[PDB]
Amino acid sequence: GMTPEEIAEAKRIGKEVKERRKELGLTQRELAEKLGVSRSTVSDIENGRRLPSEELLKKIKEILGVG
DNA sequence: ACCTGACGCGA
DNA sequence: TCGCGTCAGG
DNA sequence: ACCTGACGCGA
DNA sequence: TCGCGTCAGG
Repeated sequence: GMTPEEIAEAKRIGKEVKERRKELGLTQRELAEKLGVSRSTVSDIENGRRLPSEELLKKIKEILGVG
């Protein structure tokens, strides 16, 4: 499974993503359109259940500024 | 949150 | 190839 | 104030 | 997709 530190980063990114999405008044569906991914994938990261892959980490910082 | 098709990697 | 875990959209 | 169709998000 | 909570007009 994931390393204890991997879990931590999961929670970190997701919490940051959610907070930046509320400031941009975005829905998960809308943010997923921006991030070029599924709305379910948004909730997955947003709940620290899965670390973003390489393609999405690049987009997360591009769209939200979180890296 | 759970069901399922598909990719990543080997007590 | 065979087999579970995981990644992804629905 | 309550009934109901529809959107937001996952102990 | 499935399922409750909530948002909205009636």
